[PDB]
Amino acid sequence: CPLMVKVLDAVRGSPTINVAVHVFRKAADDTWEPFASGKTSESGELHGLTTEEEFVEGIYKVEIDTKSYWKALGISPFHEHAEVVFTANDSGPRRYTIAALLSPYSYSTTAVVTN
Amino acid sequence: CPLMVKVLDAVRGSPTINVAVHVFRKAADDTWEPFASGKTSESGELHGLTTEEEFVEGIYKVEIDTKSYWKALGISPFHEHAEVVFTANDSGPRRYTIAALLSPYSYSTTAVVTNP
Amino acid sequence: CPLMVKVLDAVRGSPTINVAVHVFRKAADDTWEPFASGKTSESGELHGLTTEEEFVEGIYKVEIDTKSYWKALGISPFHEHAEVVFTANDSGPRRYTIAALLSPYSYSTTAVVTNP
Amino acid sequence: CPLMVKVLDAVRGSPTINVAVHVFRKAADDTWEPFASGKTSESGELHGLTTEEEFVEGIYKVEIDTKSYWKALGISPFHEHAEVVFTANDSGPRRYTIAALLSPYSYSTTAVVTN
Repeated sequence: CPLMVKVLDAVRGSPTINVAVHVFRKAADDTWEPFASGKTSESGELHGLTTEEEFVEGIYKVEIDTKSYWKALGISPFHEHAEVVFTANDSGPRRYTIAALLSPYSYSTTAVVTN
Repeated sequence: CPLMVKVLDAVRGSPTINVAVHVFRKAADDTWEPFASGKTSESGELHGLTTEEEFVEGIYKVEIDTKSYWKALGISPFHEHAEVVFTANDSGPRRYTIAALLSPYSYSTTAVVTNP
Repeated sequence: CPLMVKVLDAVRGSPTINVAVHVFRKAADDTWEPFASGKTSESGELHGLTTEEEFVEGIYKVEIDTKSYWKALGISPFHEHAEVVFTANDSGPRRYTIAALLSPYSYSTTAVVTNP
Repeated sequence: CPLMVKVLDAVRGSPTINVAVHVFRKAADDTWEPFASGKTSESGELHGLTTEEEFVEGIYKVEIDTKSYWKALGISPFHEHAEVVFTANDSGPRRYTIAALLSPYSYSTTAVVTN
């Protein structure tokens, strides 16, 4: 499992359940080609997006549908979505965890990168 | 002054000087069209991007060039940039401050919105 | 003005008005002795806590009353307060801004330090 | 396991290894009585601090020795430590995870509270 996403709710103090996540890779013509997708579990985590064989060097984008989450809770949000863009595997393969912390008018995202 | 951007360095505890910022608006055909650009000053702030007349209701994108900032200091960071996307002025005119706080493997962003 | 405090609400995207702030210094016998206090203004800022003369080298503590802010809006938050502890002026006089960003189950804090 | 602590490094993109953590409970005379302590693992996590029987209602403090961590890495820090103070179990027992994200001049702390 070379890529995993984990999401938390700063208002309720809970994992974010059933939020949509889309992944893209950048093409030779500089457009974004769809690659993988899913929804977060009851623990706020999304596993099984790609394999070591498929996840080659390149530029990748992760898009989290934050607006649909806050609408479902009846709270008014600021952003359309939350986005992370990064270069992968420049020094060999690694395992990547993308962590996001969510509030209606503010978010943070951190990468935890291992061996 | 209806749109302002402010950037800080969380390693040194200081404002971030000469950082590039580009702004786009969503067109009727779903394309991103160039709206404004500039660089941060000594206080880490960028003023005078637009006017109340020009800044109509729509979806806007603010892209901050965080990779060039880190590379100039000898560091290879995680992110390519920091990007913020939002609907503006849908309940009438407002003033917007977009703030960003930077680390090599993390960033946070916050919006302060006031009624002029 | 060598010490300033600024507070924001991350649910509403707005400055936080009338929030209580207390400051203490560590005494030679290891006790905390009261140094200054005040409340935030309409812009969420608190100015004029001390002077360059009075603000000597030492360990300082800033306590922000976040529980009362949330309770006044009908909310029962996680934290009792937000507290920041730091050594000041150990390489000569500097200006300090202490910023805090508030959610019911989370807070972040940042220091901006400049050479006057 | 009613209480666990997890810590991350925003400069290196890694868990924080071997950082000291102390826990206190507030006494009738308003002083802080020492309760439990330990160090974070290779995954940045600290388990086994207390039990359901011992962890009764009250006000608790968690202190993380952030200054010693940054000194060991040769980077100059702002804060003496990072502190979280909270009331526990007011509506019955819960499981509490205290998560902290660390930079030299800035930190955040979030609570994840379950059933």
